[PDB]
Amino acid sequence: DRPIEQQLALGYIKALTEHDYQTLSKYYNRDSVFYDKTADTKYIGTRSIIAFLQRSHEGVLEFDFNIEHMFNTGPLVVMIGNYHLRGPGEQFGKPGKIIDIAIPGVTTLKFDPNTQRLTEQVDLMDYQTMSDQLQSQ
Amino acid sequence: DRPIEQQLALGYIKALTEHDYQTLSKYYNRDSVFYDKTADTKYIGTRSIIAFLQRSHEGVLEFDFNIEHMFNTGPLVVMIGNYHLRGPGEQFGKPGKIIDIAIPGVTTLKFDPNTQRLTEQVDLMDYQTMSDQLQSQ
Repeated sequence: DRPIEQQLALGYIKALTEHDYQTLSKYYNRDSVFYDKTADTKYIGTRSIIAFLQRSHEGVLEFDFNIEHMFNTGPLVVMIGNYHLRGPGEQFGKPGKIIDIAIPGVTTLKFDPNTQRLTEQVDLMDYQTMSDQLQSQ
Repeated sequence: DRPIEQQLALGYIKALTEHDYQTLSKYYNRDSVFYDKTADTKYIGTRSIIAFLQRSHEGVLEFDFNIEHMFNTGPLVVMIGNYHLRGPGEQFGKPGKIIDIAIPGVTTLKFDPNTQRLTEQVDLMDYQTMSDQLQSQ
């Protein structure tokens, strides 16, 4: 019973968190922007975004976006929750360990309503909470 | 023991929600931006923003932002929560009545580290939930 724009957003998040790049790539064109505003990083276009997710998530054991609430205005979809990640810790400063983190965050997705491709994803992530958790591991 | 940027964010939200325009105007200058991304509305500068808030909140009986979680990376503060408003319903399509709503929203505030003034506020408000609440009013 969720609006179509919300079903689009869940499909996108399912592919991302399942590390399914064949499905995920269907949502991207050359002009898609993946922007983490909190980290001031941007990845642009199918090839660069996919390549970044491959490097980031290689070997990850668990990755989910636990959604507390979502809503939309037209093709802008807003999702509030937390990301949990479990995996080898090299890339988080913790070699030889499996890290486990639960990061509060807000993600927006804006789709082009005529192509159903992503125009912009914006992440706002609570990196201090991540740092605090990693210091104890 | 919150960082200074989160303290600024709380002072600003305190002034905004109390309708204390003298206190609130201390955060603004010629270039400050208020953007409601979910409403496609933008107001720039002290004069325009205060004029907009004064119009908007005229005769409002109760107003608050019940913050569930807040975090920041440097000058950018993210606040997740719920906006409660009780007041005249003309702007909300309920003329001659008092409406009472509780709206999930995410607000970001970016402050200038040199001056402590607001550079940009961005709102993401769940307007469909508002509309569903107004059905019974």
